[PDB]
Amino acid sequence: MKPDETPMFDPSLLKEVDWSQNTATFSPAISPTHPGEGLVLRPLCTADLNRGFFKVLGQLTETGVVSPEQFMKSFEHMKKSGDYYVTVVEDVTLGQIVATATLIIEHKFIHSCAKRGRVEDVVVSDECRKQLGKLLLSTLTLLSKKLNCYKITLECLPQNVGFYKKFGYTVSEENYMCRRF
Amino acid sequence: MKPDETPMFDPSLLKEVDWSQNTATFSPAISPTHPGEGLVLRPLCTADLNRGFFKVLGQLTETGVVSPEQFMKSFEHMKKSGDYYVTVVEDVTLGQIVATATLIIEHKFIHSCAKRGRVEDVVVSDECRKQLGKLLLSTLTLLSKKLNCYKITLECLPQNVGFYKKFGYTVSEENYMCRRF
Repeated sequence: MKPDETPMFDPSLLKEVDWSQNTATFSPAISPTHPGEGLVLRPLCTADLNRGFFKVLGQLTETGVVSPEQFMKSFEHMKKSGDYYVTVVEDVTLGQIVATATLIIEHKFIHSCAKRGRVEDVVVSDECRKQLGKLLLSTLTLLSKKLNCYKITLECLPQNVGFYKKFGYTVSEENYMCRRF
Repeated sequence: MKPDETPMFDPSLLKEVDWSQNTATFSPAISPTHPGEGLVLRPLCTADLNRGFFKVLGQLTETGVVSPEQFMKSFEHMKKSGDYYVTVVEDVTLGQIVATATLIIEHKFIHSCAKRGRVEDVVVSDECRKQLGKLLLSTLTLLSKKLNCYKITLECLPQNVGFYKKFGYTVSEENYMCRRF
């Protein structure tokens, strides 16, 4: 039970995607396979722990004091389900995570027992203002349409609506309601 | 692999909840244990298939042609995860489902590896205009705060915002964006 290089899902699944079906604009043109010079687009592994993964998460929102056992426990149950796709971009020649986004598969009974996707926890490093945000969002979206998700949704503040539209997301009429404890 | 009376989760988990911590108004006063005359509040079992479960789902939104094997497959993987809580109200003296709502647990790395809840697929039968909607929403919400979810969210159209507020949900500033395929 110690951090290693085991991924959460089959890496080939990211290189397997129909990148011809990309909606976004890329200049210079990049891909899942070749995401940028120095860069690796892959699944999250437990070793990423050391490599700034929380440094990057900590930009988007609170990450408290995270123990190693709690992170591997969380990861293990995420790997176990097959429903989580935490997807990271590492700057290889630094040993540092520079971007993350999560795909989540919800299983449903409606629309003839369809699956649906949720995009969570999207953050690009302060450092890399390298086209990662586009790359992650277009990759994950396309993965969802291949894991036979009928739809995929996400929540985001107004300022970011425009960003998400380049992937063919649109504003729904439905409000988002929350309650903490 | 045939429909039976096995629940998706431990039924005691619904009767276990801190019903004193209820936010909603009930006249006459009902509970998870005693949900109404004739009624049972419990987990979804695969036998529910026969018992109008889709009749009720079909009110909220499309359910296409659903095979038995696809429903048990979906159910099985939902049971397997521990993260799904499809929760049903059956009118016992009819063999009929009259209400459903789903709790879903998302595992995260943020807020020190917290869990969060999602309320999905809320429908009360055309027949029972018996306090079920309140009962389900207050039960599930309370379950979430006990499965150590730091928060719980849902999406809903404007007309239903007021309904959700009696459970201590509130409008977030975040838009809801969708894309189908």
